[PDB]
Amino acid sequence: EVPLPQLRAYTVDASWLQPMAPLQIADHTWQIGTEDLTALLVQTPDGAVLLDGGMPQMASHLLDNMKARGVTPRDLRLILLSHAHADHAGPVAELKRRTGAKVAANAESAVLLARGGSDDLHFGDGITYPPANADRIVMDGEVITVGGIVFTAHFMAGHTPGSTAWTWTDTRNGKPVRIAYADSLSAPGYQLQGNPRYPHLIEDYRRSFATVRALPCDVLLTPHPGASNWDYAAGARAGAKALTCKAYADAAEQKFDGQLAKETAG
Ligand SMILES: O=C(O)c1c(-c2ccccc2)nn(-c2ccccc2)c1C(=O)O
Ligand SMILES: [Zn+2]
Ligand SMILES: [Zn+2]
Repeated sequence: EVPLPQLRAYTVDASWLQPMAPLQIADHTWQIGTEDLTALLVQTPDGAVLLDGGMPQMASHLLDNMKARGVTPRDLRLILLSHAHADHAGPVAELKRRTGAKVAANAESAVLLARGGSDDLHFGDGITYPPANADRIVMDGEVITVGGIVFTAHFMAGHTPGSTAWTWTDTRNGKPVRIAYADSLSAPGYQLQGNPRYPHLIEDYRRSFATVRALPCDVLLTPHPGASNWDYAAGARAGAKALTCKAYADAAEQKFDGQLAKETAG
């Protein structure tokens, strides 16, 4: 006689959980997460912004890296998200408790964050994390400005209903750098065709490929750095092989078409 299985925690490659020192992207923008999960700090004369936090166990490391940059808990004003999965939104509830930060997100991301990633359209209750509340709801194309850095929301539904690309302009050498933080365009283990929980999944991904291709995009970063060919452990050469937004969208679409064909075959 056989009991119900124990709960299984989601495990990840060690590199996803490997702390790294701050890596500078542009004049006010730094990578502060791990070797394989993006967490972007944008530092301004009127406070700081964090774009994603990575996994639940990353909160204290993020705070250490902020302190190393001169950003205190009180100085962190805003958290934005690519999407509200456990591997990017994991420590948001904890960061809100330990800092001044408020969360801005679209309605879809807010609803999923408030459930802590439970009842996911594809993963069910498999990838839960501590729930958090959004403080501000944003619409597509809406701008948020901190210390004169202007963040623009570009909805790119598919990976999650609330998937968002965030764009802003920083500087390097007195010249503008148009940075695009584009969300994931994967469909890990998804049923794509005839999905009752997401009937227009395929059209949404198609529109999202087009949205990504057209972003203002001098430098592309992604929540999993490998997707845009970043190597954060490579120091001075981390971003050398980085894809354009055009090439990232094309590769994602080619992968997606292959997955659709494998699904029809299966
Ligand atoms: O965001 C996702 O849906 C996701 C995850 C994931 C891992 C742990 C918890 C939640 C999601 N892992 N992966 C992943 C990424 C790169 C290589 C292999 C797998 C993804 C993804 O978007 O593909
Ligand atoms: Zn995800
Ligand atoms: Zn992910």
